[PDB]
Amino acid sequence: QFAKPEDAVKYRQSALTLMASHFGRMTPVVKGQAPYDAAQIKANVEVLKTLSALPWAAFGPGTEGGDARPEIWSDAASFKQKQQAFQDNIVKLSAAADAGDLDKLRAAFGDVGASCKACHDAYAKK
Amino acid sequence: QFAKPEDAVKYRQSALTLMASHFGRMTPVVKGQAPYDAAQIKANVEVLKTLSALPWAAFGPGTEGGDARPEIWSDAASFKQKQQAFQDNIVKLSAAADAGDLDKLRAAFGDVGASCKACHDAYAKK
Ligand code: HEC
Ligand code: HEC
Repeated sequence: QFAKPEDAVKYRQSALTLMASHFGRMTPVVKGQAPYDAAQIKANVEVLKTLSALPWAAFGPGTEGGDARPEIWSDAASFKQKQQAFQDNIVKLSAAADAGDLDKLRAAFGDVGASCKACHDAYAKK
Repeated sequence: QFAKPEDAVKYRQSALTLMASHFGRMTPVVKGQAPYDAAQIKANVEVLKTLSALPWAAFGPGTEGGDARPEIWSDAASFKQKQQAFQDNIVKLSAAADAGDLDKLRAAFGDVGASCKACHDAYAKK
């Protein structure tokens, strides 16, 4: 869907910005600093689910640019493992949200965050 | 979810960028320049549905900035009519996609596009 590599870069950066907001806005809730409304969180995690599937198709070959490290492309398999594993942590977060299980939500939220950082430390430029 | 108005601006711009890509990538399909795969289009319009609900909550009072015209805030009701009407055009597009009805998809796509432009001509800076 991208006319030039720059369009893929802009798309993925925008998608990642939106995940970050839908993930990070729950921090006060998981810390207990803001109240826990199970329905609110269920709905927000559904949005996050949708968004978390979107970036990867915008790292399609030849789309070097942005702050993407080149290693995304020279080992397609390891990067794919990374994103698929991240998405499966999102599945655990969805399960916790759908169950209205706060304890499970806290644990899943931490594991998701660790997954974000694991990818950045291998694949995003400093 | 925004610490400063700039964060709302960045969110909405990113959300709008993603809609634009999920909307515009269907142009070749509705023109017949690319093939019509009903399942592909159904799935893409579901993504567009999700995305098309997101920008509006990031124009929450005091978030002047970006290329948003000030009139978004001085008449909350007219802007709301605009976004809600846009979202209902998205509903028609979803119905057409879910039905696998190409003719309906073409018509709905044009009406969605007109709705985007109607909002821009009142509420986005040139
Ligand atoms: C690899 C499998 C990743 C996972 C999982 C997550 N992110 Fe990431 N992110 C990744 C790359 C390669 C990049 C650079 C993209 C580019 O081309 O520049 C990024 C970038 C971001 C950004 C900045 C986006 C921008 O505006 O430029 C943010 C805010 C971000 N990532 C957030 C984020 C969060 C919160 C994640 C887990 C919920 C997450 N990312 C996962 C690679 C990967
Ligand atoms: C009002 C109800 C709108 C409707 C419907 C659509 N858009 Fe729009 N758009 C609107 C505003 C007020 C702005 C400015 C936002 C800001 O603070 O700068 C925009 C902007 C965009 C952009 C640019 C985003 C960026 O990267 O800065 C794009 C690509 C865009 N809009 C696309 C777009 C499409 C394709 C729409 C219909 C499918 C659509 N918008 C509807 C207001 C409104």
